Amino acid sequence: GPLSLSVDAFKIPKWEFPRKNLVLGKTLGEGEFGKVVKATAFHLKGRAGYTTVAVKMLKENASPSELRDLLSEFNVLKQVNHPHVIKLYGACSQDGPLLLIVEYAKYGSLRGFLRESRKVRALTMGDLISFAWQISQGMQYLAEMKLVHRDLAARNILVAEGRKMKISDFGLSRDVQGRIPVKWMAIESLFDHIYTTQSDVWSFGVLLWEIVTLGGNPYPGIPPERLFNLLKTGHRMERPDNCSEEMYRLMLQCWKQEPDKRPVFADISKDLEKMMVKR
Amino acid sequence: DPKWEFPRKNLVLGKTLGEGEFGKVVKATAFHLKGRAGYTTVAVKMLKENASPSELRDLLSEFNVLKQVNHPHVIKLYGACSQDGPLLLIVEYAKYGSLRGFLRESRKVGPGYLGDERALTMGDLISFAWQISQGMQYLAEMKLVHRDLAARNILVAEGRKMKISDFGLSRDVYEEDSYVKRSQGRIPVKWMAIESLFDHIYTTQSDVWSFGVLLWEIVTLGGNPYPGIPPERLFNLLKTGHRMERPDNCSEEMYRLMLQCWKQEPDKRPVFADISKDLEKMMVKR
Ligand SMILES: COc1ccc(CN2[C@@H]3C[C@H]2CN(c2ccc(-c4cc(OCC(C)(C)O)cn5ncc(C#N)c45)cn2)C3)cn1
Ligand SMILES: COc1ccc(CN2[C@@H]3C[C@H]2CN(c2ccc(-c4cc(OCC(C)(C)O)cn5ncc(C#N)c45)cn2)C3)cn1
Repeated sequence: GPLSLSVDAFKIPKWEFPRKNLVLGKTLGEGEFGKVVKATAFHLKGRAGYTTVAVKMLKENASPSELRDLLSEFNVLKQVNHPHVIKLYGACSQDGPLLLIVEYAKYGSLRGFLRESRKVRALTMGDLISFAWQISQGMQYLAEMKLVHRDLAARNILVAEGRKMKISDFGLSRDVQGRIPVKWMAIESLFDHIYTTQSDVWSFGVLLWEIVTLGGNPYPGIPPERLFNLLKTGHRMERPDNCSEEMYRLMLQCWKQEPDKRPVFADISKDLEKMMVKR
Repeated sequence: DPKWEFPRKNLVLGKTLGEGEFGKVVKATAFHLKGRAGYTTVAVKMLKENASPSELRDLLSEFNVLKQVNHPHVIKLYGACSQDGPLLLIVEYAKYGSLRGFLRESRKVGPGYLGDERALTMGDLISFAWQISQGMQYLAEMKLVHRDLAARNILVAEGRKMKISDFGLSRDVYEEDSYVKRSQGRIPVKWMAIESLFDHIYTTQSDVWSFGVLLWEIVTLGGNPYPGIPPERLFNLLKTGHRMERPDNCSEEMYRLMLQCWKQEPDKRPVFADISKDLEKMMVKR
């Protein structure tokens, strides 16, 4: 099928890394399907000595969809290059299991970074606006490349050195049933199965809510089965504590029913630029 | 449904029996359940807060299948709470847990594999296989492919009664006697049949392949199939004609049943009625 062709094509030069040069270390995170380990890579892309990386792999009970996701993530990350998108270095496909070598982000996920942090780790409202803007800049680039991310959330933003935001998890991203958690999906994605750049805008609004709440769980105490009816009727998440009126108006605009009425990623970046400079 | 809807006030949730990224099972108790007096100990299948549509569809699909099916070797649905709250499915509590966990316990726990309830013989392992094949024969007659047939999804109830469970991925096959999926499957690669992997075809004969893998797990005492081989390499191995080697606690007759289950051409595989007949003959000769 489609996957057996891809697996054969992937197993078989720019992106192929020698397996002898890679030394895997501790586990950075894990599920039943797959895991990420910290590693070191000798002579990676013409670098001197050892380069610290993260290595994405599958576990022994991996399904076809999980194997397709990893190859899909490889295929997208070849085509993209931006300071706020995760850098693919390459992949081991000739020696053992299929590994993807990506950049190491020292502070981990944005969800974990914010949950570790406290009220205004010292983070200010300017720092939270800065994190939002960096993700909006990365999403502006991806939208220009005709690439819907689909799973845009705080767990999938990585926090690199100098607190530089990195969009990651391109397994479910597509060019232009679903496996995105219901609380981050747009209304047209839920009802009509439509995924556009404007459905990423809705998901960015949820990511903005996570950033302002310091890694809070969206729609708290509401199961995802009930969310079909609530979003249909016009209910949204209320304004959280330590959130401005301008910031909440950006969230409510992201969560409009009609996708045309939502702001584009160029508009979001401009709003956050205006928020920063006025402070 | 009047038959299957249960009052939420009568259900009292307890400790977590198992969990994944998508969903969870908790031990619970149900007051006045299906005309019983007082509290009946049960298991409650539910979703986690980060659940997708496919995971929500799978739970409803499992619920819809368990309404229609009734067998001594299939997990009993008692009911569901589905109105004004999270979707809960009330199933029977199986005291010994999954068959994978039970058999892996019988390595460390005594008296263990010999050759009362923890003391396992080769006859008892043949008995577990037969009960699952009897249940799969019934599901095959109902035009129902299980798809995720594995030792983790067989539950071990009181009196060591085998119960097939995890019907999230199971699909109907009345018309054409096959389920075809355009996109990629969510069944682990090491339990999938060759035509399921390459061609996306799921029939009763693809469950037979998966039963052959379950037979390998049972005889190895909860072993991991294709040990030290990643699932990416399994495309090439199964295509060339490689299969799992004969494990140490396995007869020649029992291994011939596994090799027949793993034939390339699905028509050449045995049906679940034939598998039950082989296990009946193995039992009586021992
Ligand atoms: C399809 O293949 C897959 C799919 C999912 C997975 C792993 N999954 C579970 C949920 C998803 C994503 N997972 C991780 C694990 C580690 C990290 C991670 C964590 C991390 O942590 C730094 C620390 C330890 C907090 O200081 C640094 N870096 N650098 C790059 C990555 C990547 N990728 C990381 C991010 N996500 C955990 C693996 N392969
Ligand atoms: C679609 O929604 C879903 C899908 C899957 C899941 C749960 N998944 C993860 C993998 C799959 C199956 N899971 C479990 C968890 C607990 C048990 C279980 C475990 C169990 O163990 C008793 C013990 C701990 C050995 O004493 C007893 N019972 N009784 C009924 C069930 C059920 N169901 C159990 C079986 N499968 C864990 C939840 N929602």
